[PDB]
Amino acid sequence: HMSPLLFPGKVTVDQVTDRLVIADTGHHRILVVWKNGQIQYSIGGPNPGRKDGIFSESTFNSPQGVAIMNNIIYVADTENHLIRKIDLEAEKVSTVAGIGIQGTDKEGGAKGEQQPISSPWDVVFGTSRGDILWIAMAGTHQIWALLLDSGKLPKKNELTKGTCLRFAGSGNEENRNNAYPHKAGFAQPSGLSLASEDPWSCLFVADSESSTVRTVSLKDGAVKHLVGGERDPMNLFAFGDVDGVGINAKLQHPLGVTWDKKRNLLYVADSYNHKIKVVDPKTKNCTTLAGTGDTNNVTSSSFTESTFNEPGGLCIGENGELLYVADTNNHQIKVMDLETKMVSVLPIF
Repeated sequence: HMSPLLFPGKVTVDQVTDRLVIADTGHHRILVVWKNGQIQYSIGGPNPGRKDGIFSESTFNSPQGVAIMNNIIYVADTENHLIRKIDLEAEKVSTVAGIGIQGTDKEGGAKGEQQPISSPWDVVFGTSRGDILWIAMAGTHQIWALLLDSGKLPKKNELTKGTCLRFAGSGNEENRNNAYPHKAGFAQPSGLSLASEDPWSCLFVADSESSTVRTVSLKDGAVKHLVGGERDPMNLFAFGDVDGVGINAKLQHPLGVTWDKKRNLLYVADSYNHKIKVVDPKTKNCTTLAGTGDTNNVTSSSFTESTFNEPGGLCIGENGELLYVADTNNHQIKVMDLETKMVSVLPIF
């Protein structure tokens, strides 16, 4: 109980300042820290709530996904079933989607606080300038979008700012890929990462209950298998810990993905296996990058001898030099140096 963090589920990196944003999930607060670990903002706490307003009165409820661009942070405020907006310039928290209770709507289409949502778990910025917030909607097994400005989703017509709706996923809890996004099926999708550039042009999805990684095309929304699971779209009992190509790889409840555009590699928080995996989206090869699989925590080690404990999220740093891991059940951000192949613990001060 001595770490300043408690079960931190997610971490992201600000691309223009190199700051980190940490969802300190168990303390119901969001941290903004400089890359050396010095805290700049602590927003929320100590108890769960859904209060908006100035920073000192704002509260969250077991938040997960965090995304930052241009001094605005969006929060998958999971247990409130809300998307929240932290405006660092104005030092105000606001609510931009959800009604504060768990929705069952598998389609969406309403604006903002008129639209019920269900256990949002991860968020990333996209571009139809950062005018889309993509949402891993774990509660209804779907990928959703919030329009931050008016714009068009892939193959759709323009929708007004604030529209919040399903993009991919039927709503059935399945491991189902499809040429048409509404006919695909996900199973507790919990991690997203954007690869907007050719030849990828996709969102990568950590599909936790199917133990797979999928791609969702930003050209036409086609949902495709990348690694893990089995062919049967109803089989959610297809987990394990196996390095291999495509369908031969086995994951266990992966909660996070992050795209490394420098190396054209995808890193995966393979949470229940206590490992970080690396996927080459070309060869579809999934191999172990770091983690022995045991949960005896060591604070300094090589990649191969490092340990994690259900890491809930991760994010590549600027220019792909460092990989930050929300090492959830160790209450730490682990810093993986991709040049020295060493793992350390981010100090928080």
